[PDB]
Amino acid sequence: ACDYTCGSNCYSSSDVSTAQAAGYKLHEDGETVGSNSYPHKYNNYEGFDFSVSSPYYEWPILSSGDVYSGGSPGADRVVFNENNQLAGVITHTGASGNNFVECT
Ligand SMILES: Nc1nc2c(ncn2[C@@H]2O[C@H](CO)[C@@H](OP(=O)(O)O)[C@H]2O)c(=O)[nH]1
Ligand SMILES: [Ca+2]
Repeated sequence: ACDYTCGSNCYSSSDVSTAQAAGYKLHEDGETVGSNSYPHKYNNYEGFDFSVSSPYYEWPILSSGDVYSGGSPGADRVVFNENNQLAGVITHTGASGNNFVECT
């Protein structure tokens, strides 16, 4: 069973932890990857009720199992905060335009 389901993409807690770790490291070092500069601030315009405090940062999680290193980020993201706490897993899949919905 999937711990997080984003559309047809299936993720386990291990997938999420691995992606989060890579993203948080880049954030700590003040570096970015990709044309859209990840990780970067996630403003939460959607208004999700996260259990952890802001600021939030978004980092792509890939269905391939690889850690994001550039190119297309796909539709899925892991959102973490300043204390490397997981806020949640979100996706563009099933959402209008460039909005997000939570992965179930
Ligand atoms: N939908 C949405 N996009 C946000 C939010 N905060 C920042 N963004 C950015 O606005 C764009 C929405 O797809 C993305 O930028 P990017 O295209 O540079 O990756 C996304 O990172 C937010 O809370 N909601
Ligand atoms: Ca996996």
